[PDB]
Amino acid sequence: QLIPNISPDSFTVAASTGMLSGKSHEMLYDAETGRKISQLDWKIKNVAILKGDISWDPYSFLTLNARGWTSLASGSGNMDDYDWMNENQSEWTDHSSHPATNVNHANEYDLNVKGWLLQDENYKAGITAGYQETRFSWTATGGSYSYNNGAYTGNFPKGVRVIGYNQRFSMPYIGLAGQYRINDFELNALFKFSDWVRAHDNDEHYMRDLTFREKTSGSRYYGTVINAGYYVTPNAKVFAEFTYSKYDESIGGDAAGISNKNYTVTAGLQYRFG
Repeated sequence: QLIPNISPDSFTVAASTGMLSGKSHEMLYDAETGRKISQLDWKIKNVAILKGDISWDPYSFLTLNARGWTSLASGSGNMDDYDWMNENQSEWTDHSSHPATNVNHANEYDLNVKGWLLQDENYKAGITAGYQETRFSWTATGGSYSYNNGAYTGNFPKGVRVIGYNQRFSMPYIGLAGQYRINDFELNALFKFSDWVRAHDNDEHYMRDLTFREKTSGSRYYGTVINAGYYVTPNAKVFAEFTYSKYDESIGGDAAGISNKNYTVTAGLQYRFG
């Protein structure tokens, strides 16, 4: 006991468990006018996740880090599907609702380096660069629909898959990293940024016998990771961690939009091996 034991050339392993929530958008625009034609909102309500982190400090100023998380199994979601079929009307004309939407899986990994530019007894600050990929998959089942401004309504067959959807975001990124420590308490914060996001999606409209594929390049991402922990021993830190990620926006170029926001909240244990 005392303060944390941090030796040269040491490494850490951490695992945490908790929840993922968020919302993705799947967009179709009229490439000619920029007008939005379709928008599907895909919610992630509660998905249980397991998250891991391994870090190695080969030098006092350099950290190498591999981290990731995965859904433990499918989780709960929701999907709402809007179309603006009337160019002479601002409100959408069609809305389908699918409360019975499953989040089949979600995962992420992030490989990065941190270079510490400022270091003292209680504070650390540096820059980070890395590569990250995140994937989400949903299946919307059953549900109801209102078409033509509510003139026509009805239900999809209960439990039958209607639309399958998956997204993938891949990017190199850069960022800033900070740490504050007093006694046995430690706070880490990271801010991440990219203007180089590559996004892909696949959509299966099972009842229409249609499949869509969209891709966009050069979009923006912002993310943060905040971790607050307590060293119960000099080598073992129990912690809670919050992350937030925003990915800004057959189908290409000006017709496509693919976006996501998500957050995670987890708790776990980090151990440092001298």
